[PDB]
Amino acid sequence: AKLETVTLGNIGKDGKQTLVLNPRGVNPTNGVASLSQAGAVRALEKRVTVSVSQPSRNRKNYKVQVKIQNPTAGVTRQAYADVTFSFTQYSTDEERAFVRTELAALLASPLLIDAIDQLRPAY
Amino acid sequence: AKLETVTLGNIGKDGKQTLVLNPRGVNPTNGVASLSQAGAVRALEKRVTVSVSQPSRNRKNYKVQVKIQNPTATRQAYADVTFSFTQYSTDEERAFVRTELAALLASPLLIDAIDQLRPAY
RNA sequence: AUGCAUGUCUAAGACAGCAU
Ligand SMILES: [Zn+2]
Ligand SMILES: [Zn+2]
Ligand SMILES: [Zn+2]
Ligand SMILES: [Zn+2]
Ligand SMILES: [Zn+2]
Ligand SMILES: [Zn+2]
Repeated sequence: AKLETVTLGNIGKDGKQTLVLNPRGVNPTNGVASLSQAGAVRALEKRVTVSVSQPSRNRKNYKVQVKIQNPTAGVTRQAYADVTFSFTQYSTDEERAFVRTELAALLASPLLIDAIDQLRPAY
Repeated sequence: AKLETVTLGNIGKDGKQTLVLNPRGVNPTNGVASLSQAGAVRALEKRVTVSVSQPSRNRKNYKVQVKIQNPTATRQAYADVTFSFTQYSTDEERAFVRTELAALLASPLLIDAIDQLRPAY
């Protein structure tokens, strides 16, 4: 579909934050869609990119790439999260939706809160 | 904390499935925590792995790596997730990326991209 | 040798690439 504004609600450690991501176009060369946070200093905008690659000479499976980049103003630091999905030509949408919704749920588990928010491995 | 059973509910396209992932030990060599579904064959079970890397002399950043592997009775579906944070990152910043990602994965854009393999234009 | 917020696959592994 057409690249539109994404509004992400009840996020943050608290679940009290909203993030409005405005469309910044689809690059015709590589198909990468770009969004970035409304309302901020260009170089400090929280950013998202998404791409979907078909099988080709270069590639046996479908590959979906999701990337987040969040700047903090200074020493300027960046936080990154990068997601790659891999799905064959014979996967079903039930299978792909399972992985998508699995990961979303995983990201709210005590196991992943400790690893990410607290940087604590399980033992 | 001690590697423990993870129960993920209200998942699948329908929002009506639940996955129960059981502890399969932390690797003494590399710190990698394994979990997996119950089942009769180790190769037809849905898997998750988690790892946290500390900064060393060699690398200046923290890194959290999650892998999902879901086989079907035979093709494999994968998700690979890397988080990369500086030593001066705060927990507010890391939790923001975490929960931002989870929400992103429920948006029309990612439903289109992942479920329907349909990019935006 | 190390590193990667690069990619590819039979995926905690292999391989291609970049950087140092
Ligand atoms: Zn279907
Ligand atoms: Zn992968
Ligand atoms: Zn990497
Ligand atoms: Zn890679
Ligand atoms: Zn690997
Ligand atoms: Zn190489």
